[PDB]
Amino acid sequence: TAIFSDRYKGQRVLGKGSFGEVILCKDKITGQECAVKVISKRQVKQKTDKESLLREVQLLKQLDHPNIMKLYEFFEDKGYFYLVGEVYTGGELFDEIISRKRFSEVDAARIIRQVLSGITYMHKNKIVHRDLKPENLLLESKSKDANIRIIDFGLSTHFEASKKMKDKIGTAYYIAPEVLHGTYDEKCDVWSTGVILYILLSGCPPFNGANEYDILKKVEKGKYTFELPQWKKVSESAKDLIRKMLTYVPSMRISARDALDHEWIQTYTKEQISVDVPSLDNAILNIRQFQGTQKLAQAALLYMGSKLTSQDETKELTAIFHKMDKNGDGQLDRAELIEGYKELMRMKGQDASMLDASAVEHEVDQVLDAVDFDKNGYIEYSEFVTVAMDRKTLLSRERLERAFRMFDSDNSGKISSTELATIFGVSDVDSETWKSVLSEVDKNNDGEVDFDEFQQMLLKLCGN
Ligand SMILES: CC(C)(O)Cn1nc(-c2ccc3cc(OC4CC4)ccc3c2)c2c(N)ncnc21
Repeated sequence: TAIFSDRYKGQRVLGKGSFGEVILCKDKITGQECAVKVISKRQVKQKTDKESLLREVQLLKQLDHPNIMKLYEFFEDKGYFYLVGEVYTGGELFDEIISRKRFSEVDAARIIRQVLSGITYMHKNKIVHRDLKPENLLLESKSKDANIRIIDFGLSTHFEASKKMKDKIGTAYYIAPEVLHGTYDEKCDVWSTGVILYILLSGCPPFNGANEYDILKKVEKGKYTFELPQWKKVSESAKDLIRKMLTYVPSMRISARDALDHEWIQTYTKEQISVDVPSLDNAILNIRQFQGTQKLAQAALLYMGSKLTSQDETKELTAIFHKMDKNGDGQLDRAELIEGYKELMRMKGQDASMLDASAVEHEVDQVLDAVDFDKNGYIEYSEFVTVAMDRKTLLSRERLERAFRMFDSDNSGKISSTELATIFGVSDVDSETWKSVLSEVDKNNDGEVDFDEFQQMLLKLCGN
């Protein structure tokens, strides 16, 4: 058996995805950079057996298509699976799209043709995505012309998805109805793609609602409409493909492969025949609203999660250090700080960035250097822990402020309670619950909160 960390060193965290963290890693010999998805066996249950997982992995490694993330290597130890793939630096598609000021059916067809091309290839090889959504569409690089790379093709079959809301934000919009009821095949990926297309041309989800369950209720009925004013600007051809992708009964839904031949794809992907190319201004602005909303809700939930973790870890670390403190003087040396922090990781295991003893030593060293000025031998375990725990908080609180600022597009400094409803509905915090909380933060408020007030609301919503 091969050991992951004998071959790769963790450089930095790329983000948090379905089933676990993705870490930028580097081969310790060749220097090749890779994006490693680390799946915690304790947080993510397997659906299949080891036989079946290894076969899929072995197949996946052999597949090559320009629109599918390349898998290079697969590792397993006691506590995790490590999926090693190519790293892409262009970010999520929609985050790129909202940075444009011009966006047309030609742009959308370029995009969707890639997606369908990737899907078609994977379906030929009898791999289904099932959880296809905009997060799973990355851009190869930061270029304008960058190819799309679909991530996470095949994992859904072998791993059971988190039931935590922080992990399933914006899943409901894209799931095919047959997935909800249990009998599904590869046509579910066409539906998901159709939802994404609808969004690209209108900037609104076709199936929408105030909370996760209302969205699902709409999905399951399967009814949607084109009566939004911004569809008047959209080709009939595009709407036709949409209807075919959003066909309820899977045996009647267009295949990925056939979707590629559809008139709309054939017409709007000719690099030069731009016969009518208006820019879909309303759509792009709806998408920017949509995206900012999703990202703020996500950030709020991870903020609350981080605050709950730091309660847990602070107490556990203190108890570990306390017991290591044989003097009772409240001081410890470096090796002991490292040992307890490893003992913490021994227990916690939510920290894929600490892939070996070498990662731990350096985090501890970041903190001991950060202890401002240094006396060597006898260190006040109390303050360490304060600062060691106070990293992650602000790191996930920075993102909160960033996301608040990004959502507040008119730079008003505040969020209206209408907007709060939308954000909390998306985050699935019950309506009565968040208003009670508001009322306690600012007893005088007039239907809007600034960043600090919003933050105070979140703290109350995670039991502080
Ligand atoms: C927010 C994040 C962390 O998920 C962003 N992210 N996530 C990934 C990513 C996402 C899923 C992966 C899955 C893997 O297993 C293969 C797909 C089946 C291997 C690497 C994977 C890498 C990523 C990447 N390759 N390059 C740049 N950013 C990436």
